[PDB]
Amino acid sequence: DDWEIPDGQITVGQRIGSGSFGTVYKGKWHGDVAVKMLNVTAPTPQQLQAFKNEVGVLRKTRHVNILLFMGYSTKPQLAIVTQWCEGSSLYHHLHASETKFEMKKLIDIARQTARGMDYLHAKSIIHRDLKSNNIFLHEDNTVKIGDFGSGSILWMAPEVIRMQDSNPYSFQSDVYAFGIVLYELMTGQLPYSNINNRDQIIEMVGRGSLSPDLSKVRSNCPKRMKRLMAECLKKKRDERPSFPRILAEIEELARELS
Ligand SMILES: CCCS(=O)(=O)Nc1ccc(F)c(C(=O)c2c[nH]c3ncc(Cl)cc23)c1F
Repeated sequence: DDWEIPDGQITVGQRIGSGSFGTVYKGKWHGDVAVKMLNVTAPTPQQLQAFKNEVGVLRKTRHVNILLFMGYSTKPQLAIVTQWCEGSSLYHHLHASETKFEMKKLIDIARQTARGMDYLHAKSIIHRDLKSNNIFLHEDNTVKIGDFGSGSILWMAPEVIRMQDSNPYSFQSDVYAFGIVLYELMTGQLPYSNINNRDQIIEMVGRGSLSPDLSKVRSNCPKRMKRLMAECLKKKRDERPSFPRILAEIEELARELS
C-alpha cells in the first residue's frame, strides 16, 4: 500500500558503484538487498513528490526479469531498495570476462530480455536507456533488467540522437535499444568498435549513414535471429517491430533446441 522502510532497518555496508541517477550499496534487510541512494541531501517538499511519483511507477513492475523493487527509504537519504543480484551484468560477460556463452545460452538471454521489455510496455513504461550494462545476470542464468525510471550513445536510436518532435523517446526507441543488445549478444561485441569517436557516431548514426556491421556476427547465429536483429535496428522508427511480435519470433525460433 505504502512501501517505506523506516530509518534504521537497512544496514548499509559496501559501495559497489554509481551513476547520474545515484550510488549503489549492498545491504542487509530481511536478507540481502541493494540500495541506490540518490544524489540529494535535503529533501525539498516538492522533491518528496518527484521521488514518490517515480516510485509509484517502480511499484507497478512484478516479473522475474524485471529487477525486484522492494522498498524506498526517506530518512537517512532518498533511496530505492531491491533484490541483491549475484554474479555480474550482461556487459561484464559479453566483454570483460571472455566467458564463452553457447548459442543456446545467448538466445535465452535474448529471450529473457525481451520478456522484461514486453512486460514494461504492457504497463506503458518507456525504459529509455536499455543496454547490456543495465541487464544484471542474477546467478549467470536469470536476466534482471534495471536502471529504469552525455550518457551511453551506442544503444541510442537516430531519432533520440537527433530528436523527433513531441516524442522522441517511445516504445520504438526502446526497440532499437533492444537490437543493439542483439548485436552485442549475436556478435559478442560493441558496434563501431573500430570507429572510436563519440562525435563521429552521434553525427553519423543520426544522419542515417552508419549502422551496425552485421558481418561480425559469429558464423553460427541462426538466420532467424539475424533477421530479427536487423528489423529492430531500423533507422525509420515505425518500420520497427513492437514487442508482442518480438517476443513471438524469439521464443518461437528458440525451438530448434540444443
Ligand atoms: C526496479 C527498478 C529500480 S531502478 O530502476 O532504479 N534500478 C535499480 C535500483 C536500485 C539499485 F540498487 C540498482 C542496482 O544497480 C542493483 C540492484 N541489484 C543489484 N545487484 C547487484 C549489483 Cl552489482 C547492482 C544492483 C538498480 F539497478
